[PDB]
Amino acid sequence: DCIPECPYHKPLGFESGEVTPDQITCSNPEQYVGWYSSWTANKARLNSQGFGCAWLSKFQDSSQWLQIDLKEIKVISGILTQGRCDIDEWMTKYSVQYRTDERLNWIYYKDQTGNNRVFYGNSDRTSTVQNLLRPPIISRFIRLIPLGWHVRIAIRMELLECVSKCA
Amino acid sequence: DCIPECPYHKPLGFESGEVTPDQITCSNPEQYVGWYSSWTANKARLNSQGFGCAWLSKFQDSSQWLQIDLKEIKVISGILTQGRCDIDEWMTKYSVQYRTDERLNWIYYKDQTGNNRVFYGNSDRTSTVQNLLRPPIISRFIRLIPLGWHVRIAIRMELLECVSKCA
Amino acid sequence: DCIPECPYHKPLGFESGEVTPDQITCSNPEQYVGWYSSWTANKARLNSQGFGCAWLSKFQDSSQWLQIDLKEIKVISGILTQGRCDIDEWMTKYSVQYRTDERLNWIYYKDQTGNNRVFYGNSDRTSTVQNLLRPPIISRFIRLIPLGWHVRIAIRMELLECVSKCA
Amino acid sequence: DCIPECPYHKPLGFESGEVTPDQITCSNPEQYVGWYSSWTANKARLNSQGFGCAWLSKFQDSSQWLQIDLKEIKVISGILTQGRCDIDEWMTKYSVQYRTDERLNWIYYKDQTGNNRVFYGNSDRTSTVQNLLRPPIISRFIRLIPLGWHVRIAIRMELLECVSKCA
Amino acid sequence: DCIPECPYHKPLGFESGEVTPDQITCSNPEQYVGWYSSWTANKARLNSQGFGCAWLSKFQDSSQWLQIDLKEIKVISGILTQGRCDIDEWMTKYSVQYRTDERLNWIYYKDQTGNNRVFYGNSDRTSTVQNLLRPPIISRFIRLIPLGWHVRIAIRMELLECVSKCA
Amino acid sequence: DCIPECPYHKPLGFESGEVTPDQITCSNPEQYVGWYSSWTANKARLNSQGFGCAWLSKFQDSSQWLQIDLKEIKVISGILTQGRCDIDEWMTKYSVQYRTDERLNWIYYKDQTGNNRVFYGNSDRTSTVQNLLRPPIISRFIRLIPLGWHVRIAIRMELLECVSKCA
Amino acid sequence: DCIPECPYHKPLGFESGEVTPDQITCSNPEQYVGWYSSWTANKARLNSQGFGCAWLSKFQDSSQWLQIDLKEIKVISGILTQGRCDIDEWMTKYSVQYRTDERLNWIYYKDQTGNNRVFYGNSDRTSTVQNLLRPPIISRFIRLIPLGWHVRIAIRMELLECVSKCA
Amino acid sequence: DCIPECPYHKPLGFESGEVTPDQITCSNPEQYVGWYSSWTANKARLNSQGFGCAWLSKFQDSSQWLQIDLKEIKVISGILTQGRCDIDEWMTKYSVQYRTDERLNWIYYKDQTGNNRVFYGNSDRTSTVQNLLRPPIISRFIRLIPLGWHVRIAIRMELLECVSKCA
Repeated sequence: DCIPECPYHKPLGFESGEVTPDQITCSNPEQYVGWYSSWTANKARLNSQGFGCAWLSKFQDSSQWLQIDLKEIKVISGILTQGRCDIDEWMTKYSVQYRTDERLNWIYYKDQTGNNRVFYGNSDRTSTVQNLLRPPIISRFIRLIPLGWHVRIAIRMELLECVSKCA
Repeated sequence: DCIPECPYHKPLGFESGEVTPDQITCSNPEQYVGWYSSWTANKARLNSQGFGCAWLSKFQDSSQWLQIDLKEIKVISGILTQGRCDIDEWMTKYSVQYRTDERLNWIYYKDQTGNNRVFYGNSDRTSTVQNLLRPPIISRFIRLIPLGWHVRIAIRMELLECVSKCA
Repeated sequence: DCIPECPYHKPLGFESGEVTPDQITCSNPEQYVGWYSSWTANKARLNSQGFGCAWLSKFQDSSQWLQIDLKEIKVISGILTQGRCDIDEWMTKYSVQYRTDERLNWIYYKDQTGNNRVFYGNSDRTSTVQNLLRPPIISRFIRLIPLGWHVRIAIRMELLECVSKCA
Repeated sequence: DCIPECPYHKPLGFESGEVTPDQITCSNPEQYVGWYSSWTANKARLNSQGFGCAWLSKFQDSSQWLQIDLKEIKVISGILTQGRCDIDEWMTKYSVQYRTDERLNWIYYKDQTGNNRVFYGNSDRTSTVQNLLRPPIISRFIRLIPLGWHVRIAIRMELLECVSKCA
Repeated sequence: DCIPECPYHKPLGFESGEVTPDQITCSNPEQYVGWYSSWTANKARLNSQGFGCAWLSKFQDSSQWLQIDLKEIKVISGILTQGRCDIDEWMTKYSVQYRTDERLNWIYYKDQTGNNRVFYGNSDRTSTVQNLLRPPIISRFIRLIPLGWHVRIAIRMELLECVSKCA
Repeated sequence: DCIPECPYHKPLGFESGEVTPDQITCSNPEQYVGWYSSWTANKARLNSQGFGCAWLSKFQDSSQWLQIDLKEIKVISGILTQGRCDIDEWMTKYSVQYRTDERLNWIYYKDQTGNNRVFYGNSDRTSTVQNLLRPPIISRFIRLIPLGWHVRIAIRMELLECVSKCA
Repeated sequence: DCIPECPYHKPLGFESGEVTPDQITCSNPEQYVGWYSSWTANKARLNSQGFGCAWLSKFQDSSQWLQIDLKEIKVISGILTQGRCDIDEWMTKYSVQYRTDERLNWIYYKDQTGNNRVFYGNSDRTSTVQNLLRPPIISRFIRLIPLGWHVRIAIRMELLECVSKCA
Repeated sequence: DCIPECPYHKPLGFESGEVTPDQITCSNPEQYVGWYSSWTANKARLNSQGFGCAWLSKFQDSSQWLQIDLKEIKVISGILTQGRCDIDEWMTKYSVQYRTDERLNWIYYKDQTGNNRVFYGNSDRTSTVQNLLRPPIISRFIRLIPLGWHVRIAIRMELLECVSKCA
């Protein structure tokens, strides 16, 4: 008929681990300037912990990000972000970018007249902030840029989609 | 069409004893550290009594739990917990975990922004607390962890589902 | 479609005498400890009188009851109780139990969080108390236990069901 | 679909005389103890007069009645009662009984919790009291017992049913 | 579907003269005791005048009437009455009787509990009083009895029915 | 389905001149007593002017009229009347009569209890008064009688009908 | 189904120039008494300017007009009028006439009881006045007569229709 | 069925770069009077920057514009305008023109009685102003004329359409 709201969100699976580690791409491909390559992508997942929480970033001047390569255009309804657990990290902002097809260039998340919006980070560590995105995000390659940093950035995340599903 | 609310709950059968004793799995597989192996799983069922109420746990530091192995992904609408009858036990909290397929790892019950919730235990023994779970729980293997303890934990339980059924 | 409320109740037939006397089972199978075997089951029926009202019970410490063996799982919408006519008997309480299939064990009537309810008896003799049961009772073998006693228990009863029927 | 209310009542025909005289049965089969056998059944019909109104009853201690033998289970929606015209007769009460099939025994009219009701008679003679019966009466053999008497009982009556009919 | 209200009334035709004169039957078959046989039935029709208005009646002690023989069971929705034009005649009352089939006996118009009603006549001559009858009158032979008289009775009339008709 | 109200009126055509002059019949067939035979029927049409407005009438004591012979039973929803233009003429009243089939006799316009109504004429000349007739007039031969006169009567008119039409 | 309101208006095309110049007919066929034949019909179109705005009229005593010959009966929903641009011209009134078929005679725009209406002209030059016509105008040949003049009349116009169209 | 509002807007793609550079036509075909031919059309796109923002215009007296040649009649629901980034530029107004078919002449955007509207420019540079156009613009060749200038005009833009799309 037409997309609804929704009524319920479908987590993709970062806690369940439906997503493969190969689809969590970290900025700094050298991984020695904006990462230590430890903590791994598997730690950078919602409620994943016990040996490191999040991904790390050695240098970061809001030109570091975390990408989710879905390799299929999917409809994303929200972005869950959770703090680390090593030491405290204060609220940041997010720039939501997405690209479909893995072609052309990237475009920005829009929300009303003004046509953009940044979402709040994690105020105090080891807690999840639920940033639901009202319009449906048609994305194949997602880029979540954390803007601002308390020392460095280190988030854990899971995406919410929507499957009707109905029973 | 789509899952409703519901309008009526369907007990699985712990009082009726539809569930086999083989599907009530207790933590501590040694059963001599977090159990005495007496009281049995049949006693640990809603309104089952006359020779022991609940399951016992010798040691427990909120790392003991009771699991319901359904061996079929079912839709759970509530968790009934009832106190023991030997001696008093005060309110505890619950962590609701579930896993489908008997694969991957376990995930947590979510309820709104903040994405978690713990449910209240039994305030005074030999009484049932009705903890209905608003969203439908898609689970094959259920883990109910009791958090906190008045000496030890010992609950009796039955699950509520939903069958339409209609007449 | 789905069960309604109802809009009208269908008496099974205890006054009409649709029920056979063979389906009214009295506690105390010895019938010389919790009965005199006079008054008979036919007297223990709604508005049946003229030679004894109700069934009698010599001893009773709330472990005497009256069962209706339907021998078919039926949907019961209410329990009518009427006092005796020999001498006065004051209000009692009822425990409503039912079992389907004539298998497993018995289960209790539930009504909201707390999951049980007892119904009021007959305040003053020779008068009918209409205890309607809001959810539909799926029962094959009904056990109505009278709790409390003014000397002894002695009730007359008829069940209400629901047939749509429509014209 | 289902019985309605109604919207209009259908008189059976006592004024029209659709009913045969053979279907108006009077109590006292001797007809010399609770009747004089004059006034006849044809006089005991709504608005029938000119040579005697109603049926008479010599003795009556509320164990005299008038029955309508329909010889077909019909749906009765009301009972019209009209006073006599010989001499005044004051309000009485009615007990409404009915039996279907011409088998088993008789059952009582029910109206709410308490499960019975008596209807008002004719306050002052030669006037009709419209006692509509809210639930549909499934009856084959109707017994209207007049309770109380100003000297004796003597009513004229017609039944109301319901045919949709629609045009 | 079912008879409506209506929304519009259909005059039978007394003004149009659809009705034959042979269907307007006057009381007093001698026509020399309760009529002069002049004024004729054609004058006794709504808005018929110029040589006598109405039908006359020499003697009348409310046992004179005017009948409409439809010779087909029709659904009558109202009775129009109009005064004469010779000399004044004051308000009377009407008893509405009808009979179907031209068999059995006659029955009375009913309106609510009390089961009867009389309608108002013409207050001052040469004016029409619209007496609509709320329930549909199933009649083949209509008898309109005028009760009371200012010297004598003399009305002009037309019946209203209902044809949907719809366009 | 059924006639509506309407929502829009359809002029027959007196201004357009759809009506033939042969269908506008004037009273006084001698045309030398209640007419001068000049002004012609073509002048007696809504907004027809330039050489005489309306039809004239030499003598008239409210027994002169203008008829529209439709020669087909049509549904008339209103009567437009417009004043003349030679000299002033004050408000009159109208009696609306109609006859179908060109058989039987004529009948009167009815509007509520009282069953008649007269419509207002033209207060001041050369202006149109819109007299809409709420119920649908089933007419083949229309007679509009002007009652009262300021010297004489002289109206111009057009009829309104209703065609759904819908687009 | 039936004509709507509308929801959107469809300009015919005078600005777009869908209308051919051959369909804009000016009064004064001599074109030397009520026109100079310069300004041309192409200038007399909504927002047409740059070398003369409107059509001119040398003499005009409200017996000059502009006609739109559609040569197809179309449904007109509004009349747009725009002022000239040479020198100021003050508000005028309009008489809206139309004729279908190019047969019979012309008829007037009606709006409620009183059956006519004139529309406002352009208060100050070079500005458009939107005169929407509530009922649908069934016209083949449109005549817009400007009544009153500030020196002379000179309007620019475009018609609004309605096409559903829907997407 | 019919065009909706919408519920969501579909950007054509100037940020995504769906539009080819060949469809962004700039006024001044000499490109040395009202342009420097640097900044290019690719810079004159919503959120395109890093080496020049917008298109430039050397001379401009509100007779310079930017056109979008769609080469297909499309339904445009809004015009996004964004400021430059070199130096500040203050709010301007817009004239929205469009032409379909690439034939006839151009027509103006209308909004209510008065039939035109200009939209607000960018108050302060490097910010987007969302000018949604309430009626659907049927256009093949779009001309956005900026009226007024703070030194010169230089806007970046993207169009919004509407695809239902529905999921």
